[PDB]
Formats: sequence, structure tokens, C-alpha cells
Amino acid sequence: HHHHHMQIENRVFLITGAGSGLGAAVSKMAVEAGAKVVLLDVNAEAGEAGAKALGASARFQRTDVASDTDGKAAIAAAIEAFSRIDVLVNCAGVAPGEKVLGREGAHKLETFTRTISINLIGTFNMLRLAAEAMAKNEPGQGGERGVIINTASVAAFDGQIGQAAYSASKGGVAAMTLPVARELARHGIRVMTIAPGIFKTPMMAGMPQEVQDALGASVPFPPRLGEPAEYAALVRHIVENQMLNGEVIRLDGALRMAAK
Amino acid sequence: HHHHMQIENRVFLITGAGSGLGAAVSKMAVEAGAKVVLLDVNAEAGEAGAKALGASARFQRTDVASDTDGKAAIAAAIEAFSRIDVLVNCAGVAPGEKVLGREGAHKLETFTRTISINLIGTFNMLRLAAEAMAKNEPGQGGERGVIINTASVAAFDGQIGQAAYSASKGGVAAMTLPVARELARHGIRVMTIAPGIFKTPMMAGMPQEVQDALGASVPFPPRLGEPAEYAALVRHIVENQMLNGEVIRLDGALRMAAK
Amino acid sequence: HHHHHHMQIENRVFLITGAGSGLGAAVSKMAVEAGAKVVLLDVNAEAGEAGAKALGASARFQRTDVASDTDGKAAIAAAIEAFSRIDVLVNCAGVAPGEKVLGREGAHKLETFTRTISINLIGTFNMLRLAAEAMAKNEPGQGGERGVIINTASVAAFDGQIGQAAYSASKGGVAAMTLPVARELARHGIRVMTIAPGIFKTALGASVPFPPRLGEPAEYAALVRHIVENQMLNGEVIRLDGALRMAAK
Amino acid sequence: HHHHHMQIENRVFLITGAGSGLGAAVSKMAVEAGAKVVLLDVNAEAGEAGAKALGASARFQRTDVASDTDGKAAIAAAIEAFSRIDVLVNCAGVAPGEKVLGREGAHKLETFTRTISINLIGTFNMLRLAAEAMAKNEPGQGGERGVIINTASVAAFDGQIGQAAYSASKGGVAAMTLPVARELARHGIRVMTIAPGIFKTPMMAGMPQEVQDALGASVPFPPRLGEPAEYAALVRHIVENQMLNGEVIRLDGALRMAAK
Repeated sequence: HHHHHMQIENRVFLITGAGSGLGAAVSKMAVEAGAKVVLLDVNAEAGEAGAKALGASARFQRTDVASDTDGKAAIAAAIEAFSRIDVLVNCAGVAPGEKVLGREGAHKLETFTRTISINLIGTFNMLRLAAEAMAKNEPGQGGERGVIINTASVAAFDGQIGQAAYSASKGGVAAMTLPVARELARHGIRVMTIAPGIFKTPMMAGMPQEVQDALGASVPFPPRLGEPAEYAALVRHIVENQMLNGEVIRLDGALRMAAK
Repeated sequence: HHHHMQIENRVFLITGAGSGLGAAVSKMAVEAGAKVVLLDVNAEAGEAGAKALGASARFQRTDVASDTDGKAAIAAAIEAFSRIDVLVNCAGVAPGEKVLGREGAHKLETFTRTISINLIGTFNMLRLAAEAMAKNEPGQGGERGVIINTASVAAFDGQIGQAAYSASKGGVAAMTLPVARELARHGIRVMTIAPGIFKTPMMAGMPQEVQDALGASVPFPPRLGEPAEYAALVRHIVENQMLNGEVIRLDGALRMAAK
Repeated sequence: HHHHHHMQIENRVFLITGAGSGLGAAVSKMAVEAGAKVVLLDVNAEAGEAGAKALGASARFQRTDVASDTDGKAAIAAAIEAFSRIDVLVNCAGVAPGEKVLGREGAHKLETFTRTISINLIGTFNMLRLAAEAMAKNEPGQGGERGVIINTASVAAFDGQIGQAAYSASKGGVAAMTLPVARELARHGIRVMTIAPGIFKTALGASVPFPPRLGEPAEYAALVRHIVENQMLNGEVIRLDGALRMAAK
Repeated sequence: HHHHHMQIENRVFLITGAGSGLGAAVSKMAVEAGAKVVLLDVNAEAGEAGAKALGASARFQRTDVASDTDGKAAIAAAIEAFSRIDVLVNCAGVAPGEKVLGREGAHKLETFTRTISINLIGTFNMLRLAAEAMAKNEPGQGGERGVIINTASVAAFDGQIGQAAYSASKGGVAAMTLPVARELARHGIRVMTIAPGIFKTPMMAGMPQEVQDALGASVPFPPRLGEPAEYAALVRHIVENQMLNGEVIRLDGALRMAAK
């Protein structure tokens, strides 16, 4: 702690995709740093188990991030549990691969739409509602009322063959950062975006080991899969450092994804 | 010019073609000796355009976000002119709505709609055009087609109230590379233009002092862009084979302020 | 006909660096053939004379070290004396060396880094400042325009490979100047643009997604032409690269 | 702290422009986190006073960062004092404003050249020499042998009227980050760049207070000058977070500089 350093203790985090991978690690980091967390996930089993393991500072609320009504209910539950919302972290996402021209014809419109719905619409939906709650907070240190962190992907910059939908959704997340920051600046709410490279996600851990090790060796340095706790450490830094706003930060070991 | 790609006789498919940018692209294309199939949701405007352009033009009513309308539009282009060489996606809406507004949070429905038309619509026509283009015989330099999408400077310098618009156009911009990478195998190039402030129908609706003020925000030329200038760039992209997988800002050096 | 805001290339005076070969030669050729005047600038007299000779009465040559204050001024004076004005500057002069930060003999030489910067970046800025000064004396033309400056960066500004610290630094510097320079020179009606070429000629093409070949210099020249003709292009860097994204190795 | 977290304690920092502003704050942060610092600056009085105030964990070496011979002397002095170099932070920089076409004629070539010399050639010079020293270190945690952090500027993206030289130099720094990171990955040396917005620098503190306050009010949130300690906090997070590599981070309160 030095003068403009923002304290993490006792701040209330709302976190999506919190039952696994990135979101799980953020929830763990937050609780261990002395914060409150409300876990949101569409999977009840995983979410209940996480909140259970983290203890009294955690709650879980089943949530389809793309739903208006679920989004509200998630806000209401966070307020009822902990009285306020200080930080939103959007980690819910899917990363499918589908060619524009595949063996069985054109990319399905439905699958494109669905990727957009979960990754981009879902992010916007939680963002708009969290923001509305955060704006009711009393202005804190430096006039700050909240911090919103979204998750894009290096696919927003280096999209591979088969990632039209994924790149479109994550590019959309990245490009919203600024206009949203610009508005929410009036209320003291910062808006930031992290663009991860290759991390040990559930999809990743599903692959055979030789394939996992090969992805890792594609990353210049460190030549390994990123650890979810490293994504969480960056989230922490964004909460603590008040000068970080309206920016997209690549967390990717210098990776630039080839076409194949 | 040896590797210069010829515009004459190529078949353009163009969305939002009943007005503004798409209208100017249609005009440019017909006057350079090409065929155009105009697509628009507004039948009156589209028919009138095709009528005015003459025998080299057809119109097909189309909701670009619809799977079935998209297919019908491809089928109509093939039936009329036998092939598709160029797709230009100009259909788009540019609404403003705050995240935290007078009536509460930004409506989810309005966000979703802006994404549907601007992004899902662009992807829909792209996927179906590409499929048709791949059936063409390889032409000059092995090229079978060119796809040109329209993003916006909002993809980079989004203003207060443009979350939806920036999201949709940022999505368009970010697709360019993964799509270009795949479609390279078929000789189909994929490019994106990011316009600044142009004399669109919404723009021409505004009172003159407001128009003039928007123009004076542009460093040089300090005016609204002319739709024919956007069309001139589209032409150059069709002609210049080295242009691929790139987003081009057409904006007089504008960098939009927050408000 | 041609649209109202279309900018005509006929009779405009081009000043072109690195004009004795490659990209600059092809720009000089395009310009003369479209009815413009060209002043060719190059450090190599043999190549420059031969080019100007082959292009004819609409071309002149002036030997020039683009990084030199006094050579830069002499080049402006020679253009004015020959053709009375300057309407377009195209900076194509450049070197593209590869040298590792940590090499077999030791660290990257400071002298070689400095020299790459001097030719690619300082040289570009030098010709830009002096051309701009001359262009500002022109009467305002169509749409109030007095000139166009076009600089050459490289995809190395974005996807720099192992060994390209110097090259990437110099071309990144060119790319980043585009905006602050365009912002100022907007007052005088001078547009400022930058082209970032991929791999151009001088299986080597098979790394390029499409077209899977080396770029032709005349294609770079076609883009220059389009920039001069399209008045809404300003303050932007355009990648001309067949969708290439250079790997590290 | 998590298993892949990189410890700052006992690492040796070499820092340029360390007598004032950003480099002084990085030195302070590093010493107070338990690290060693070698301060480099052209100004002896400021540098000695800094090293004096920081104590036994600090040394000062007078240095023109653009000089080959001074650069080498600096490396030798750091090795002789602390045996190794683990982190280089390049903060030495000048930020002049000069129009391309000014009231009294064209931008001087000498001034452009000088800004490039100090900001870009100087940064490259220290980098190449620090990298050479770092490569001799034994591979540490995660195989890492060093971290190099350069300072660009938001001028690399949003250059204002009068900033051709400054933008050119800082855009050059930014664009080197990837090709350097790609090579030095082989030796386990990470390379990162920070792009600061408006900070309380000595040039800034030289201005009258109304002009300061006005610059601060141009920043969306927080609407103030950035504190050098915040730039130092981000440096620290880069040294700690191993997945950060080959990237430029904007630290700017969502500022997008207007032309004027």
C-alpha cells in the first residue's frame, strides 16, 4: 500500500464462468485476498462446489449471462448477500472452431449466433447491469465506484482458420472497452479488458497431453500453458492500479497465433 | 498494368444498396462496366435504384440476417448473372444508446438488434457469397472472388453511446484475418473498410449547422465524406490484388472524441 | 465521367525517394505514365540517371542523401527550378537489414542500429518536413488541398521477426508519425498517409496467404495512385501484404 | 502468492532516468520491495541524492544512455556492485513539442535527431547491453534469466500536433517489443513496454498549476495526473507476472489525446 493504491480487501466481486478455469481462479484469488465473491455460472454443480470450498465469503447464483431476467436476479442476489457490487469480471465464454467453408457446407448461422450470444451479448448484459448497481455506490478512493473487467482473447488480433465466430465475438468485446469506459468515467467506474493467450482451461485439459505440450511449445516465453492464477493476478493488478482504464492487455507470453 | 484486376463484367452482390454507401457502390460498379445485384430490406428504394441503373442491375429484397433470405439472394444472383465475383457488405445501423440512460440500463434487445444487422448479417452474406465464389473457375492470379465488409471508425474510437455499434463493427474488423486466412485456399480475398463521417441518409436528415459542425471535426478534408469516395476505395480493393486481410480507415484523419 | 471529389493525377509534381529501383522506380513510372511530372531522388547516380532518361521529358533526377539537411534542401530547390511546385512526396528510400540483438560475435552494433534509423526514419522525416514547407506555398487546389505526403513503413512495424529490431523500430516510427503530422498539416490542406508493404520483388511467396506470391512494385504504385486520387484517405497506415502475418523465425 | 509468481526480492534492477520522475519512483519501489538498484542518469546531483536516500541497496552511475562506452561502463559497474543484472527499466526520455511547419520555419533536423537519439537509440543501447549481461545468468524460476521493460507513450498512438519527433521515437520503442521478445525468448528474457499517459513528471511540475489541473481534467477517469508510483506498481506487476511478454500496455486513465 502506497497513496493511490486501491485496496482489494472487502470489495464485492461478481464473477461469471466462475465454476471453472479463469473465473474459478479469480474467485479463489479474490476470497484469499480478503474480498467477497458472488459466483455466477450456468452449471449449478460446479458453482455450488466452488462456493462451498471457498466458504462464508462466497455465494453462488445460477445464471445464464445472456438472459435479461437471470442477469437481474444475479444483481439482486449479490446486493441481498453483500449490500453492494464493486467489481465485475466477465470470464464466461466459449471457444469453438468452425470453418466458413467446411466439409458439409457453409458455417452454420446458428453456431455463429450462439458464440456471439454467450461471449459478447452475455458480457454486455452483465456489464450494463453491474454498472447500474455500481453507480449507486458512494464514491470511494479517488472518486471510484467500481471496476469492470472483460475477457477477450488474442483471437481478437491473430484469429486462426476456423475462428471467425470466436474472433468476431472477442473483437467486439475488445472494441467496446473505450466507449463504455468513456461514459462510465462520469460515475467513477473503470472498464478494462484482458486478452489471454493459451491457458489451461477445461477445453485445454480435455485434449491429449502431447497436444497440450505442443501448444505450450508454440508460446515464445514462457513456453507453457498459462496458469489461471496468472490471469487472476492480472485482474488483481487492474483492481489495484487506478491508472489502468479503457485498455486491452494481451496476456500471452509473446504468442502470435499462426493461421494453422 | 499486368497484375491489375479488371472490374469489367465482374458480378457484384451489394447489401444496403438502396441508399448511401451501397447505392454509390452499385452506381460505380454499373458505370465501370460491371453487373450488380442490389440487396436491401426496402423494396421501394431498391427497385428504384435497379430501375435507374438499367439492364446491368437487378434487385432482390433481403433481410441480411436471415438464412433463407440470404440463400434466396445468392440463387437470384446466379439465376440472373451466372456467378458472383464481389460481395460488398454496406448494410448497417448506427444507433446511440447509453449504458446507463434515463430509462435505466441499455436495453438488451437494442444491443442484440444492432449486433444482428451489422455483424450477424455481414457474416451471413459472407459465408453464402464465399460458398458461391468457390465454385468459380480460378481467374487472374488464381483469384475467385473478393469480399469487402464495412466496419467504422467506431471500431477504434467509439464514443459515449456507441457500445452496441462499436461492438458490432469491432467484430466485423476482427473477423477479417481469420476469414482471409481460410478463404485464401480458394483465392477469395477478404478486406474491410472503416469509414469516418459520411453523407448518409441519417446525416442528410440533420439540420445544416449540425452537418457543418460534424464536417469541421474532421482534420482534412474538413467535410463530410462523399459516398462515391467510399465506392472509389471499393474499386481500388477489387483492382489491387495485394490488398488482403486488412482494415482501411477512410476518415480524413478523424479521431472521434468521447462526446 | 469521374466523381466530383476525385483528385486528378495529371500535371501534379511528384518528388520520389529511392527512385532508382524497386518501389520508387515503379511509382515514378506510374506517375509519368498517368501524366504527372517526377523528380527522382536516389543516392545512386547511375540508376537514377538511367531511370529519368528512360521516362523522358517529364522526369528529372537529383542525387540525394535523404538524411542530409543540405541535400534535402537542394532536392527541393531542384524540383521547384524544374517544375515550379511540389504536389506529392513519396518516401520509398529504405534499408532492411537483419541483425540479432545477441549475435554470434556479440551484441547488435550500435552503429548499424543508428544507420538503419538514420536512413529509414530520419531520412523520411527530413524529406517530409521540407516537402511540406514547399507544398504549403501552393495555392489551395481542389477541396482546399495543397499536397499529399506518402511514407513507406513495413509489416515489420507490426509483426517484427527475430533480427528486425532496427528495421521494426525505424518503420514503427514512420507509422506512428502519420497521425501527429497529418493533424498539423491538415491546417494547410496537406494529407499524410503511410503504406506498410509485405514481401515484394526485387516459393518465396508461399508464406503469403493470398495471393501466394511476391508483390509486384507496380501494385505498390497503384495504391499510391489511389491515395493521391482519394481525398478521404488521411492519417492512416495501410497494410499491402496479401494477409501475411510474419512468423518469428 | 501462487506457484508461478515471480519474486521481486533480491533481484537487481538497472534503471535509466532514475534521478527523477518515473525512474526515481521505480527505484524507490524496487528498493522497498527488497531489491537492489543501480541508478543511471546524466544528472549526477539528482542521481547521487537518490542513491543516498535509498541506502545500501542502491548505487548510482553517471550515464549517457545513447553512448556505447557509457553503456558498457554502466553494465560493468552494476556487475561489480551486485554481481548480476535481472531487470532493466528504460525510463530516460525527452518529450519536446515542435511543429513540422513553425512560425520561424521547418522543424529543425537536429532536434528531431536528438529526440530519437535519447528516446529510441538510448533505449535500444541499454537493452542490447543488459540482455547480453542477463544471458549470463543461470536460468531461474520458470527458466527466466531477465526482464526488460521499456517506456513508450500514448503519443505512439494518439500523437498531437507538435509531436512528430516524440511519436516517432516512442512508436519505434513500441514496435521493437515483439522482434526483441521473440529472439530473447530463447534465453528466457522477457521484453515488455509500458505506454504512459499524462504523469506528474518534472516537465509537468514545471508548468503553472492551472495548466496542470487542466491536463488532468482531460483524462476520463481518474481525472488527474498519474502518480509515478502507479507506473512503478505496473513495472512491479510485469516483473511478477511471467505470462506478460511482447506487449505494450497503455497506462493512461482512458485518455485519447486530441490534436490540440
